[PDB]
Amino acid sequence: HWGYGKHNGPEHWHKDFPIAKGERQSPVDIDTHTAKYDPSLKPLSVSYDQATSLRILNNGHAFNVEFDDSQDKAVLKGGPLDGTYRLIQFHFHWGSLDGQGSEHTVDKKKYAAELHLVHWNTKYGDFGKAVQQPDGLAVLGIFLKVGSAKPGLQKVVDVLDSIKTKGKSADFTNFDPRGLLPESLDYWTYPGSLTTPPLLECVTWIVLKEPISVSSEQVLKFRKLNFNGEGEPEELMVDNWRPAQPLKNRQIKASFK
Ligand SMILES: CC(C)(C)OC(=O)NCCCCOc1ccc(S(N)(=O)=O)cc1
Ligand SMILES: [Zn+2]
Repeated sequence: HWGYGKHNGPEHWHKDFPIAKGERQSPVDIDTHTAKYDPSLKPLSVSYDQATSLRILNNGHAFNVEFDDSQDKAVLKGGPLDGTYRLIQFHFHWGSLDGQGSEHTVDKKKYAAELHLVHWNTKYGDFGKAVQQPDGLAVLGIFLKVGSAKPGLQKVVDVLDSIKTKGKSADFTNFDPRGLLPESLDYWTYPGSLTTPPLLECVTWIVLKEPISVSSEQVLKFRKLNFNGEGEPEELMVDNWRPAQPLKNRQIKASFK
């Protein structure tokens, strides 16, 4: 099955998921000089004060922190979005080295990791329905660079030892995702896709301009996770990112001058 290795990685995904060569695939390179300021954009509304985290899971491709999305508890609105998008999970992509790891790039620069907060459009009832719609998801993307530690990330880092291998999960309640946000909500936005199979073209991407900084110790603990299940040969979970895809007939819009 699909992965990030030499024999099942991004270059192979099109064989099972032909949409991999589609017209609105993600991630992309964000060329800052060609992104256009769009005064018609509204401010982002991030309302996470009643977020209810449930669990953290190693799914063999990344680790997901899952939320109760059966009510409007943590929602994204405004910006390019019409309607209300509910937070369902967040996860990261990261590298084996500090100079790679992000999926989006900025003027071809790669960051050490990238955070994806995944939301679905409540007009579609559930996540499974939403991924089948062109405007079904909104993913908030946040770059990570290595520098000072991110205090709000440490509770995630501390539990990773309990979910080392594929299939392992742990209780993870009362986590506040607001502690993962940068100061500024300035963003770029464009229409795209899931960056993993099934690569569905259902995502409005909102990528924040300002990265958060994490410590080398924090990202080193990401790199100790395993792709494999317990009792299988150990393969470190690193470089779980898809490279930039052709922009084709798309324009990136910026919320800022
Ligand atoms: C039957 C099946 C599984 C083919 O249909 C599904 O319902 N697809 C479910 C979608 C699961 C993928 O979840 C994500 C993958 C990647 C991202 S990312 N890296 O773009 O933010 C988000 C969700
Ligand atoms: Zn992702």
